[PDB]
Amino acid sequence: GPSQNAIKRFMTLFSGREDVFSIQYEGGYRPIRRPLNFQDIKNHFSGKKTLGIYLLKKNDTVKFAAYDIDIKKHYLNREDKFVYEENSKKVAKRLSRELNLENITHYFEFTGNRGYHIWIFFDIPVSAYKIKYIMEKILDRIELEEGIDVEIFPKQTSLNGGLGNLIKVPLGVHKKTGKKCLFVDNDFNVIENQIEFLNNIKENKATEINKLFREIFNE
DNA sequence: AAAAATCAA
Ligand SMILES: Nc1nc2c(ncn2[C@@H]2O[C@H](COP(=O)(O)OP(=O)(O)OP(=O)(O)O)[C@@H](O)[C@H]2O)c(=O)[nH]1
Ligand SMILES: Nc1ncnc2c1ncn2[C@H]1C[C@H](O)[C@@H](COP(=O)(O)NP(=O)(O)OP(=O)(O)O)O1
Ligand SMILES: Nc1ncnc2c1ncn2[C@H]1C[C@H](O)[C@@H](COP(=O)(O)NP(=O)(O)OP(=O)(O)O)O1
Ligand SMILES: [Co+2]
Ligand SMILES: [Co+2]
Ligand SMILES: [Co+2]
Ligand SMILES: [Co+2]
Repeated sequence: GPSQNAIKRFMTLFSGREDVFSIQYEGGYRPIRRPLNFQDIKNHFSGKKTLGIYLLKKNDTVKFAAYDIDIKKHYLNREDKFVYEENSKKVAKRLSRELNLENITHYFEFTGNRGYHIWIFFDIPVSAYKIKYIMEKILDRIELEEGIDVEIFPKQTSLNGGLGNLIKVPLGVHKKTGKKCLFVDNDFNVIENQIEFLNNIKENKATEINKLFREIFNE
C-alpha cells in the first residue's frame, strides 16, 4: 500500500551516513551505531522514536541538503511571537524563489517547533562542499529579517573521521513539543495526505547540480 | 522496565 511504499521511499530520500543515525530525546540527540532499518522508520512514522540523519556519507558526499529557518531563541518567548513566525516564512519564500530560479526542486517542512526546513533531494550523492556553496551563495542574495536564523545542512565539507552534523527528518514527532513535523505547501499549509506527498517527492539531478556548482562558481 | 544520554561548529 501507499504507506509501505512510503517506508522504502523515505529510506531512499533521507539517505545519509551509511552506518550511523540518530534519535531525539528530551534534551539532546544520541547516535545509534548501525545502519537505519525499516523498523527504525516505522518507529519514526508512529512516534515511538524520532530519527535524525547524518547527511555526510563516509566519502563526504550528500544525497540531500536542507535550509533550516529558525526563530532566534530569545525571540521565541515574546508576546509578539507571531511577527517572527511571519518573518520566518518571508525568509523561506525568498530562499525558495532563488532555488526555483536555479531549477532546484525543493520542499517545505514545518519542523514541529520554531521554524521550517527546505529539503533538497538528489538522485545521486553530490560533494558536500558543492551543495553547501550553492546554498551559501543563494542566501547571500536575499534580504533577511530580524529574529530569524538561516542554517545550512550540510554544515561540513568533510568528516575527517567524524560523524558531522545531523538533521531531524520529517513525519516524526518533535520531542521538545510533541507536535508532528510535517510537509507544508508553498503557502506553509499542512498537506493533508503526507504519505502521498512523500511518495511524489522528486530528486534533483546530480548532473544538473554539479553543472550548477561550476556555473555559480563561474570557474 | 525505565532512566540516561551524543556530537558537532
Ligand atoms: N550538534 C549540536 N548542535 C546544536 C546543539 N545545540 C544547538 N545546536 C545547533 O545550533 C543551532 C542554534 O541553536 P540554539 O537554540 O542557539 O542552541 P543552544 O545555544 O545550544 O541552546 P538550545 O538549543 O535552546 O538548547 C541549532 O539550530 C542547532 O543546529 C548541540 O547540542 N549539538
Ligand atoms: N543537541 C543536539 N545534538 C546533536 N544534534 C543536534 C542537536 N540539536 C540539534 N541538532 C541537529 C538536529 C536538528 O534537526 C538540527 C538543528 O535543528 P534545531 O534548530 O536545533 N531544531 P529543528 O530544526 O530540528 O526544529 P526546530 O528548529 O523547530 O526546533 O541539528
Ligand atoms: N494589502 C494586502 N493585500 C492583498 N493581500 C494581503 C494583504 N495583506 C496581507 N495579505 C495576504 C492575503 C493574501 O492572500 C496573502 C498572499 O501573500 P503571499 O502568499 O505571501 N504572496 P502571493 O500569494 O502574492 O504569492 P507568492 O507566495 O508566490 O509570493 O497576503
Ligand atoms: Co545545545
Ligand atoms: Co537551527
Ligand atoms: Co530549526
Ligand atoms: Co502564496
